[PDB]
Amino acid sequence: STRVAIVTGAAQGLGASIALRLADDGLDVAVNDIGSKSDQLQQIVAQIQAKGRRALAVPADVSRDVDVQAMVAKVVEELGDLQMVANAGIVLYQSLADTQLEVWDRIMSVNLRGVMLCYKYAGVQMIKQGRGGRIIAASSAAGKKGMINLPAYSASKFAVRGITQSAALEFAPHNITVNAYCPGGIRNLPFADPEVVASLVSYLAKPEAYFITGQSILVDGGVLFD
Repeated sequence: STRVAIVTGAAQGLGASIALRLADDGLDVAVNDIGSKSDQLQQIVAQIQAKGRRALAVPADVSRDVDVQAMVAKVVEELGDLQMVANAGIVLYQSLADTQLEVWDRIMSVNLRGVMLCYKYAGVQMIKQGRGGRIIAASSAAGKKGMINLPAYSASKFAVRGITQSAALEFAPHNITVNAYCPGGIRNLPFADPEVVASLVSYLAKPEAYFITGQSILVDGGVLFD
């Protein structure tokens, strides 16, 4: 009766810290990233198995409908889905004056479309199981206050909040919460280790966090307030 998590963009940084914290929390974990970080994904898998948990690498492009559907199906087959962390994202700096559609669409394809497809296939699987669930996406400080030279990035992280609130309403009758984290300075502003984001995701993923839904929470050391 062990709960199962998927973490996307989990080869390093925030995603790896979230995956290893959920494993420490007692969850079995499937880690996703792009194919080229397959070796790093295997390292994360071995560290989760060293904690006595079950683990699976699921390389996939989260911007592709078929990839995300197959990724959730492979996790259901292998691990037996209670938490989805839609963490994959890219940051590119490019002014609006200098905006190239291929940068604009690439940011939207991973940061927003990827989140939507993870929200949809996790939700559909959790509705099927009838035991509720936890859906959590990476927003950003840039999703609460737009940033100079990050128009595409800012647009994509505001959009994550919009679909989080819409999804939280749609999935509430099935006892699935949908929340987002908005990190600030993660390694003169405050800065912190990625553990502080893993700590927040860990809390939102818990059974006792069932009454928090549609929320986007700032973990930035008090730079923005909501």
